[PDB]
Amino acid sequence: SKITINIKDNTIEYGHKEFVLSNLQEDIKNLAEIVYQLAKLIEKLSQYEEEVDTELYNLLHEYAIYLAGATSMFIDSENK
Amino acid sequence: SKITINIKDNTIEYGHKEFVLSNLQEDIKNLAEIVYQLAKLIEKLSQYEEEVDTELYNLLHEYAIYLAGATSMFIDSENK
Amino acid sequence: SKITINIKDNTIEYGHKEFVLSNLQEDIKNLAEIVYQLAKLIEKLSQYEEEVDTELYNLLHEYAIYLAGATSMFIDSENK
Amino acid sequence: SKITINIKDNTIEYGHKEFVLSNLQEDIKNLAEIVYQLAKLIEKLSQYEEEVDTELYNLLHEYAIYLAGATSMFIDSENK
Amino acid sequence: SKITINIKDNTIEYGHKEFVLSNLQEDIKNLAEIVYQLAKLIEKLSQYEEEVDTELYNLLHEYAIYLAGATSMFIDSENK
Amino acid sequence: SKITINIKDNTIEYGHKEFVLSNLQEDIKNLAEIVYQLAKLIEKLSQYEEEVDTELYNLLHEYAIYLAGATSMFIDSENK
Amino acid sequence: SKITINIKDNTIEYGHKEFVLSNLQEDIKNLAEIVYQLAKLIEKLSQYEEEVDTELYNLLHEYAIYLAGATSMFIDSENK
Amino acid sequence: SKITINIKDNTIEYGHKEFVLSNLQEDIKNLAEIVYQLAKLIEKLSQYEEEVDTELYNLLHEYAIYLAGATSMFIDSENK
Repeated sequence: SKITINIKDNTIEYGHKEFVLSNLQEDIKNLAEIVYQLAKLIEKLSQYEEEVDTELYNLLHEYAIYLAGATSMFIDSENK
Repeated sequence: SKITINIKDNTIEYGHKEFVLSNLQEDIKNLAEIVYQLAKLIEKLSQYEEEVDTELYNLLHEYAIYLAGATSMFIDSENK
Repeated sequence: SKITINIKDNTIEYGHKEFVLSNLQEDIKNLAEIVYQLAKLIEKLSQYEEEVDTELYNLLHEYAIYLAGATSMFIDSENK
Repeated sequence: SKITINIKDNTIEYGHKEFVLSNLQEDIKNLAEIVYQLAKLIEKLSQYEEEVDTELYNLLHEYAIYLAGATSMFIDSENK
Repeated sequence: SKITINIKDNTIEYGHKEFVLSNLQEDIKNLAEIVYQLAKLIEKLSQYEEEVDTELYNLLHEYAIYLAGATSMFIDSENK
Repeated sequence: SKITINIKDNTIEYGHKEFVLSNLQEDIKNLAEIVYQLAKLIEKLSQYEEEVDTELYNLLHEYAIYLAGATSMFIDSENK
Repeated sequence: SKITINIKDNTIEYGHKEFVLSNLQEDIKNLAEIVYQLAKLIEKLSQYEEEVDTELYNLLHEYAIYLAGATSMFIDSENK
Repeated sequence: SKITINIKDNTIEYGHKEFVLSNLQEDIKNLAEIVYQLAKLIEKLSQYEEEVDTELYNLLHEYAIYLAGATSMFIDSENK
């Protein structure tokens, strides 16, 4: 199986959405915080919800993709 | 530009490495923690290092990719 | 306007759902943490999303309702 | 039993008191933290006190009620 | 003005109450935690309550007295 | 046994030292933080030090006394 | 100026004292926390004390030396 | 075995690098936090990696050396 992340200039294209990066180092920081917050919320909710939101795991995947793309863009920038 | 993450059974293939998943929900939790820890270390080091390690951003990218793959695998599993 | 929370024994009834409490002291701490985490996640997502998913606002309110019901049970029990 | 929370504009009316919200995003975080802290304080005092002061249980419930009302205002506002 | 803390064996006598110490080093730890929790709650509540509970400041004083007595008892024990 | 804390105007006199209060509410906050920090340091050091510093327990006692005095002064002030 | 740290097997020798490590991964975390806590305590005491006790500065340096020695042992071991 | 740390004024000389301190109180706190974060990151990566990158162990030791030097400067200064 494949997962494909498309990158055009400063924009990530994935899952019928565009995600624009404006300040890469700060964006990377914020994206890492968001994925952590999502994972930790999922963990806490798992005590009560017999099935934790597909919504939260959808967001976690989406933001993980953005983090993966943003970090790639940064490394590309540094190598140039 | 494209980023491609290859998945075969429980293994993510990327950047000449294999990353094997063993318990998706636990691995997702651990991976989220790792990317957060990397990002926060990068932030703290930026106060003293004029160039923060390429090593740290390389690791952050790698683990972001694994998180993006693991979360995709989980969603696929739940839909099946 | 008016919000009504129904309590049958150790169960809260609200918004098409039923929520059972089993350890009030622990449940109150856990529910407060969940509400805090949801609120903070919405805040962080709002940096990037014009519209944060309605499901997150719904969860936030739901868990705050359970918390209000739990604290009611806690004081009634203490006075007994 | 039934708990009733009255909301007039940005004010919550409950238990002989009125509570005015002014920044929902911030107030929700702050109120959740207060509820958590009250619950934890009661827990810790219970190590030494046969009876923890009723005022603490009352405050706990009061602030949880304000939080439930605040989150209601938050979602209504978001849907608007 | 004077504040007088009476100590008899393992018991603190103050404010018409007796407070018994059973495990001094652990009690000191727990008492320090309680005074901190009280102070921090008072601080958080001060954002909303134009006058924060006399109750909370009463408890803070009481537990500060117990901490002061417990620490004295420990130092006395060590010197013997 | 007795412990006596002497208070003259804004000054606590104890153990051949004077401790001057400047802003009661702020000083109470700071003093609570200090006793907490001392207690938690003592706890962490206990893993490596067979006898944790008498110095640290001396400081903890001293600052507990100042907290007990400051809180008393605040209550007296509020009653006047 | 020169600082010398002597290491005999798993023991650090410095400033009239010997310090024995037993679990480098845990000891490094614990020592870093102790150093941070000492530094923060000195900071807080310096609000009220013209001179903070020399013992606290000594403990701070001592534990930082043990941490430097422990991290040396950690990398030597890893390379082996 | 012997570790040697050279200090010229406010500069630490070690392992082909120079490190300049500017605010000892803040630098000590920040360096302790960096050391703790590196140690915890190594711990977490060791869940998944047979060999954690040597660079992380090197950074950990480096920052611990700077922290040991910084604390030496702090007490020398205090005694002066």
